[PDB]
Amino acid sequence: GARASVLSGGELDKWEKIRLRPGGKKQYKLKHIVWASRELERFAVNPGLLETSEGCRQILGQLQPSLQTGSEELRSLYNTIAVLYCVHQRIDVKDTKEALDKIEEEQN
Amino acid sequence: GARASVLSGGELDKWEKIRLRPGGKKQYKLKHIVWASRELERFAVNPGLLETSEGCRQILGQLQPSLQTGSEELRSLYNTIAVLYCVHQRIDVKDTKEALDKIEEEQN
Amino acid sequence: GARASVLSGGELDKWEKIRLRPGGKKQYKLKHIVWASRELERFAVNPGLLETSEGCRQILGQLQPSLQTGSEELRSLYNTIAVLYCVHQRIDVKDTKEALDKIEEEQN
Ligand SMILES: *C(=O)CCCCCCCCCCCCC
Ligand SMILES: *C(=O)CCCCCCCCCCCCC
Ligand SMILES: *C(=O)CCCCCCCCCCCCC
Repeated sequence: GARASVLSGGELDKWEKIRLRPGGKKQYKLKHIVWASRELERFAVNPGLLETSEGCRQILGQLQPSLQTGSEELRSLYNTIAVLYCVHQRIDVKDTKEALDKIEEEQN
Repeated sequence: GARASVLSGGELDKWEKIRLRPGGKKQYKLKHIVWASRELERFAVNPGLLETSEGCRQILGQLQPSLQTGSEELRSLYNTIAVLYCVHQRIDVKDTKEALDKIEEEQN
Repeated sequence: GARASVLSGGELDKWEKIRLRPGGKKQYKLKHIVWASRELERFAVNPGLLETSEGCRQILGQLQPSLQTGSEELRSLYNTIAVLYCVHQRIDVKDTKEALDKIEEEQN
């Protein structure tokens, strides 16, 4: 029955097709979700917000003022959650860069 | 002479009568103060502010914007300091829930 | 060729003449820069901003709202970056206190 959570065309299937770099080989994996989860706890943010569009949207709001001075860890976290937001919104992005384009396009 | 800091009806005596849950058995102990202290240091906040009404009020102000997305650790910290604020204000709350009621009632 | 980075009258030479306390003996050393660097990473702030006037200015902006409730670690970090800002600006401060005077004087 496990196969119900890994349906073709579903969120996890989509996640694992998205490329890290706009013109790159490597793709998002389960370990990127696990890592994003740990990071939010270190930042005293509820990791359960990763599960929904609205939760990802609120996280991205919390993190946005910190982006400009933020370390690489912080920018990577923001980029990862932007991709998760697109997956939950069923927006068909091919890479991290398109996810960022969509998010800042939405904020307009 | 130690008994001067644990006077009947004093702050520590009151602290240790307050219940964690509105309808629960367990009560606040010294270890909850110790834990709140460690947490504020992790957040780069002066733990000495726990000693006064005004310091607890300023901490609660710093933490309030983080509550909505905050982890359980963060909410627990806020709840604990809300109870400490009530003790320092000599407001006779019976549990964490009444402390929260009083704090947000005061902010009106 | 290493001597090109430790020119007399240059930034590192100036740094290591500045006194920690307004009327004190001890002076800023390399370990204070190393420590400030680690601290910014713990705060998810890009340590590379320590390298420029503008980066130090942005860090000080990020940290300023946290100063009033901040722990000693936080105040020490702010004080150290204020001195670095003065060195990068070629402002000839003799101690931490003069650096703080200059920074808040500039913000007027
Ligand atoms: C419900 O749909 C049952 C179908 C059979 C599920 C098989 C999945 C087994 C996965 C093995 C563990 C993976 C270890 C890498
Ligand atoms: C001043 O008021 C002196 C009165 C005697 C103080 C007795 C307190 C002793 C506490 C023992 C340590 C507690 C260990 C759990
Ligand atoms: C370029 O200017 C070459 C001049 C010679 C450089 C000598 C510096 C050596 C430093 C020794 C390491 C310091 C260990 C405490």
